[PDB]
Amino acid sequence: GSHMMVLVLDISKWQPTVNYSGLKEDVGFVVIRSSNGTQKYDERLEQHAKGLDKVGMPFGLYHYALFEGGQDTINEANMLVSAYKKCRQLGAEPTFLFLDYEEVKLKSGNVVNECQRFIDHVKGQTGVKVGLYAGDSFWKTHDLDKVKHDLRWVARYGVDNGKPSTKPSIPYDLWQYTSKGRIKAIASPVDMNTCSSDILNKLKGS
Repeated sequence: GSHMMVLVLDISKWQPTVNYSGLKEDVGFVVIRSSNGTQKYDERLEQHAKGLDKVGMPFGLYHYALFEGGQDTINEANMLVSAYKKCRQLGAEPTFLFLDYEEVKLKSGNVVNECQRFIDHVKGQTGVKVGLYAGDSFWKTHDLDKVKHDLRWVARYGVDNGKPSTKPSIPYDLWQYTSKGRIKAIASPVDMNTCSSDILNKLKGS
């Protein structure tokens, strides 16, 4: 344990410049955005993967879901798999993957079932653990407890002032506690997360 709270960041193209070495002191893990649906890979995916690999920061990937159901769900799962492969092509080694499911684009069907199809596909293709992210309220109102996956990543921001505020109303493994973090290494607001030491170990690949 520590007098300092465990700190995990998540970043995307919205953090176009990051002093990666400047994260090493306080940050235990970083999750980077892989892709938005089948529309695009995140524009900073490779930059961030290379930057984190450079300094030996353990990291993972999250996919922002936009799937329609059916084959599109699988095609989106393949975006995340492809992003994972792209990182490995650059020599980097992500240790955890995530489905970020916080809006619904399904033409028909059930959110739990389609999230499950996505997660099963990614796990089956890669052998890497795959967790699930959503805000507290969205998670409850879409029955996300019924999805089987490897890590509950739950957002609840409270006053959203860069420091921990209101906790999620449901159990969590990783808690995204603000979207307005301030750290010297990143000019832009950044999402900040915390978790137990056991969950940090899990993120890092056990």
